[PDB]
Amino acid sequence: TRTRGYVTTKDGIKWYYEQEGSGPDVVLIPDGLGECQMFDKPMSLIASNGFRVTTFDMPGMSRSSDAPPETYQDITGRKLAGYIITLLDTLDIKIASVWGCASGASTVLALCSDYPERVRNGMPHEVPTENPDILLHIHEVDPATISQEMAANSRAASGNVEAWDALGPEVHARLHDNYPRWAYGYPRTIPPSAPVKTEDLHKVPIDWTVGASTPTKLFFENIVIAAREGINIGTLPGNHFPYVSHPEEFAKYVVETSRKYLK
Amino acid sequence: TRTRGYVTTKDGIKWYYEQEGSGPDVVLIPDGLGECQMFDKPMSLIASNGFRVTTFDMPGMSRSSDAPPETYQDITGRKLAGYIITLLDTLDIKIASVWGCASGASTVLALCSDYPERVRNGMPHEVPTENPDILLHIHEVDPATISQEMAANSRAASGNVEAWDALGPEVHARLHDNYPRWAYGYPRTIPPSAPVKTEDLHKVPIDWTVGASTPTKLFFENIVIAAREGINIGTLPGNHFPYVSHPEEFAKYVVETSRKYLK
Ligand SMILES: C[C@H]1CCCC(=O)CCC/C=C/c2cc(O)cc(O)c2C(=O)O1
Ligand SMILES: C[C@H]1CCCC(=O)CCC/C=C/c2cc(O)cc(O)c2C(=O)O1
Repeated sequence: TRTRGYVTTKDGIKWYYEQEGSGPDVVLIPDGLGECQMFDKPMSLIASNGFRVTTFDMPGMSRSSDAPPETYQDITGRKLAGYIITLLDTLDIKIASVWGCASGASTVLALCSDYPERVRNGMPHEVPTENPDILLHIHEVDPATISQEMAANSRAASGNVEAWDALGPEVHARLHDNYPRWAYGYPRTIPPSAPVKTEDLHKVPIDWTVGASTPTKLFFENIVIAAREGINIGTLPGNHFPYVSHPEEFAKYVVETSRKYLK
Repeated sequence: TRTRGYVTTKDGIKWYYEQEGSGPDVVLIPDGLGECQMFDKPMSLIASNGFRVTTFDMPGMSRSSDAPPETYQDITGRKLAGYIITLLDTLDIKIASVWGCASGASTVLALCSDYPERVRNGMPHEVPTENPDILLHIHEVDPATISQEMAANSRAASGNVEAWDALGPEVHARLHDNYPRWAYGYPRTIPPSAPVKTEDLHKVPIDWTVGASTPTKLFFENIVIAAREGINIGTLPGNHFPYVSHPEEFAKYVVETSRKYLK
């Protein structure tokens, strides 16, 4: 059944994490906002397809907020993979299908490249390689301003405002606090460290996606890199948060995608 | 400086065309709506950068609506390419830099494939290779419903609704009659006919664009095929009508792209 709890790791981080189901492992890493409650409904669905699903709030974010300051500053996919790895060890997850959007997509690839042996297959979605105009000075302003701004930016990029609002008051209060921390630690340093070099993308299976309704320019490069490299590239319904806006379809893609690599 | 007129070709089409400027030929093929008045400003800008610019209302559309039934039904890029060659011959245009969006883009590629001796360089924009669900039954309904649905869809996909509205009432009155005719003859046949096979794309230079704001899924495959084929691919500001939403940027792109293939 769904287990909800904490575990503190050797690196200082008090992770909030959730688990459900049984079978082969699926890890659901959050996008930059670090809020694993976005995964709630799809988590049940994947699990019920014969999977053990793991997810967690990200370091410094939400209920994982009791963490060391460096674990949410100067963030890269590789920094994040390091922490995920040491968390997976405590949970005895040896090999996993790994999903992530945004900076969490940065993390998928970082793991695919740096810890290939722990990735059965990586599912990155919208790897930041250039930030849009709206983020260029997001780290320069005040917390309240960022929370006001980033809540509308995320809300607009929800891909389904009904479902985005429907995440609820508890979640959006947590998100209100993550927004500022996210701006100070993620936007500048995530795109330039995107592991999309040739030598990152071929050590294990990768199925790349982009949001169906995301404006082409935002992750245009994602599609060209994947095509050039012969990496499976496609879309999913919605935009930046398919697991929230289109939970069923998202959970079907994870299931379908992971399915083809099981042996 | 600008000439406007008609020419009935041996295939029975009564073409409305416009020319302006002097020098190497640039041909601007409309999108599915077939309304060459959308090219008014860009056509002025391009021509004074030292080009003879030609455009036209597409067969059966707008001021070229006096055309035989076959010329606006079961439409493919290749059929459109065939009528346009026939028209180009009668205007003594031997070789041209050619732009086109949508089914215009289809025609650009079909021109690049089957009439390579006529193309200096190809500028396709948003080649339809599949349809969004919004068009899947558009050929099945009555005209007034199509005109109501398709005006909003094109307005929504305009890239800049102010300037779309600013095309004026006379332009939109012609579009009103173009919608059903486009729906009955284009959607079903254009995508399956897309000349995007390997042998279609390496006879003349191709510079491929997709609207910066356009939902990724709409022309996602365009970016894949171009990246796979080593064909230059980029974005333009806006969506489906970059010549309407951003005249100056559009004309700069066309001018500079084509200049680079003069000799
Ligand atoms: C906060 C989240 C939703 C933010 C939604 C949003 O504003 C869309 C812009 C896309 C950029 C996302 C992004 C970019 C980065 O450089 C680093 C990131 O961690 C993210 C990212 O996680 O986006
Ligand atoms: C009418 C125009 C703008 C129509 C506005 C619009 O519906 C945007 C959707 C993109 C699809 C365009 C399209 C698809 C086809 O199969 C054939 C076409 O001729 C077009 C196309 O020309 O769309």
